[PDB]
Amino acid sequence: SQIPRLSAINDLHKIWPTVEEHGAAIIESFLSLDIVRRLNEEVDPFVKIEPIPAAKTKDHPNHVLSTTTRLVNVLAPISKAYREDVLNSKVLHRICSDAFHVYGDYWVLMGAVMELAPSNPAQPLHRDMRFSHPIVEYLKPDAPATSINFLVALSPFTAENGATHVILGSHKWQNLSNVSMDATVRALMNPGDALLITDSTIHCGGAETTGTETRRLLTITMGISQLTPLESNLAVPRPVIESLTPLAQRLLGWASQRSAAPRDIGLLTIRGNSIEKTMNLKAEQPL
Ligand SMILES: CN1C(=O)c2ccccc2NC(=O)/C1=C/c1ccccc1
Ligand SMILES: O=C(O)CCC(=O)C(=O)O
Ligand SMILES: [Fe+3]
Repeated sequence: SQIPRLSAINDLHKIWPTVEEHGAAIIESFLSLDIVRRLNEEVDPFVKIEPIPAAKTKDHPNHVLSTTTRLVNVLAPISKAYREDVLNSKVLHRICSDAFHVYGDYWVLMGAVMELAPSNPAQPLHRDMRFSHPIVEYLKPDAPATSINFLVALSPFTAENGATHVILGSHKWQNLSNVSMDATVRALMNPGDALLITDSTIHCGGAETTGTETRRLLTITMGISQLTPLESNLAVPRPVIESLTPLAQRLLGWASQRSAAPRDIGLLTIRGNSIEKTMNLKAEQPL
């Protein structure tokens, strides 16, 4: 039983329902090849200078990722394609508003480029959010997903070069005795395709077996605005923030947020007014 594949254009309304049911779906042509190209060029040098996840020079080292993984987050200051095209993706927003309507506004918990070196080993099978948001494990098993992860291929995903594994239906598993690589299927994808999973979908990066290919992806974890992002945009220069759309500003934590409660009193407000209203934050101003 393989991962369902859907078109970004023609099957839009079916995407969230497909993930909510099966725990994963592949969105064909999520990002155009041109956006993929520009993102790659813009992040290239930052990927090259990134040290190992647990570098001794970091004061929040990542001890979980392999030493042959490079992860670069806080992409807005680095990439125009990211902060303009990706952050305003119509497809992304429709899926997120489908997924998160019961809770309220959503934002970016982390947008990162990950590059895996040749012969990168497979990751252990896992659920996301367990090294940053312990609170998630205390949710009732049937609580609607509070975050989802778009894993966008920035280069080809093949079985040979370590394409992600997923276990279909595992977002609903409580008993984990059946977890094994034997239960997985692969996310074979062209650049610009995206694998969409929830925070409960059991998955792992695959083993790079060619010894020569360098696989790269854009992981966009989208989550309800009630949960704190893994990454901060507080240090992004104001001129960059004010070049964004109001929607993109909100996604980066440069706006107040709303819950879905009928008489919502809001998140990140200031004496009854919004961040953007208080700071007189401009939008859509070219650099
Ligand atoms: C540690 N880890 C991340 O760093 C990570 C990376 C990219 C996107 C999301 C993300 N959130 C995690 O929970 C995560 C899981 C994980 C577990 C086991 C093995 C390797 C990763
Ligand atoms: O390498 C992959 O394809 C998946 C990466 C992943 O799941 C993670 O780092 O959390
Ligand atoms: Fe993961």
